Amino acid sequence: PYTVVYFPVRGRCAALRMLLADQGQSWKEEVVTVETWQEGSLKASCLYGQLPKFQDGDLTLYQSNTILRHLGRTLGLYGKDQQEAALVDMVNDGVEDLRCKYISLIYTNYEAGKDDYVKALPGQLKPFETLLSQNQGGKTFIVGDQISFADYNLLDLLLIHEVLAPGCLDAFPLLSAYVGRLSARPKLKAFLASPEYVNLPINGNGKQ
Amino acid sequence: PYTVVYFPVRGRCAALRMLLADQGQSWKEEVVTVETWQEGSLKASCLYGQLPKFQDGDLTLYQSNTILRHLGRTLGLYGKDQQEAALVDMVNDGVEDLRCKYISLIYTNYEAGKDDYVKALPGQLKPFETLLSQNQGGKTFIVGDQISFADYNLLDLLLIHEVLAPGCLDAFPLLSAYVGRLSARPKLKAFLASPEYVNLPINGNGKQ
Ligand SMILES: C=C(CC)C(=O)c1ccc(OCC(=O)O)c(Cl)c1Cl
Ligand SMILES: C=C(CC)C(=O)c1ccc(OCC(=O)O)c(Cl)c1Cl
Repeated sequence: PYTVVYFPVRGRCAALRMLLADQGQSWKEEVVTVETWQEGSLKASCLYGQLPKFQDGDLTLYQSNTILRHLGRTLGLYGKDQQEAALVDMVNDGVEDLRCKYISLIYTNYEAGKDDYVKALPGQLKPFETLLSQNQGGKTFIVGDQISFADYNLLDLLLIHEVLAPGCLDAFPLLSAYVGRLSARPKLKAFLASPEYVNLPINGNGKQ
Repeated sequence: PYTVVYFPVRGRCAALRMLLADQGQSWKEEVVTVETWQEGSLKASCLYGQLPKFQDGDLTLYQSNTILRHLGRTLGLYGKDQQEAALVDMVNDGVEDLRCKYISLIYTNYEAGKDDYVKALPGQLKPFETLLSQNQGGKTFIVGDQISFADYNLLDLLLIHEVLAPGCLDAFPLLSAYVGRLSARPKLKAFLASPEYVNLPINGNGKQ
């Protein structure tokens, strides 16, 4: 089945967990404590010396986006054709780019950079509002009329930014409605409300 | 029916150009000068305000990795099955991570950071040598027995690092042989030796 090996935080596993939950998939959580990680052996066995580590049978994967694409590919959440698949990648790449800036702020310089980051936020979110407006008026998903792995990753990105900058989605009606709509999906709603998700910190350094 | 819109540098288009050339594909180059870019209109029309922009018929793509995955998917350079496809993604994600560090060094802190970067390089290259050793003794490609988009991206990464740190591949026999081998592919060899590639700077700020 599936096993996700990660630190006791949402971080880069939040999106893939939402995907698994919403798709009614069963998985195992292997929690890595800071003490275990600092021991060194685990880190050394990780391909790029990082987590998450993912196991699907005897297939061992590293890199959050590789895991998302793998699940999207095997679970049929990667567009209806090659054209949609490319657009899904384009959205995910954009989500990844903003995620990198977010992580840099959180772990590198939260105190000094928070204000500039928040001022620049609207410009960073606009592309996703635009994509939504060009797809069935933003009434369905980020790409096409079926959910994709990019939806889960984008949803997570939006959720964590609302925590960082409450109200950042007020200027974007499509993204706002999108978050509410996806968050309302039965299995996803149940997961997002569960202790498994709720009692885990977004990040590892206590900042959000 | 392919069109690459980019600045007059190799940068993030080097790998996809190598792919197109080696696969015997025809494409058009739309060069964007710094003056044109600074005018603002083009940038504003780009999804994430960045290049490269790619056109395949009426499909317009942004993000170098989206373009690579699109071409890999449509040209059959994405593994023989889902398992290999995941491995290809894992390699490409790793290449992207090192590329980001490389770009950061080149554009934001070349002078002061070059030494630390080069010292850390072997550790960054090791994962790729390891992947190679686990696949047919590193005699074929990075994943499986057929070329993938990840090979072109990794090859580019290796080539630009040889320029940055001559001899960095001396400690990695599989990667060294890999570079020589792939660079020897007829169409790729011809392209790499052509003015089209040779007369373009690796980066935009004159550093390499
Ligand atoms: C070092 C840590 C404890 C083992 C830590 O707190 C930490 C640092 C960076 C991180 O992500 C970085 C990313 O790029 O996602 C994460 Cl997820 C954690 Cl938990
Ligand atoms: C600003 C420039 C001229 C229009 C410039 O020189 C420049 C800066 C960053 C770049 O890549 C960044 C990357 O992330 O790939 C590139 Cl490819 C260029 Cl040409």
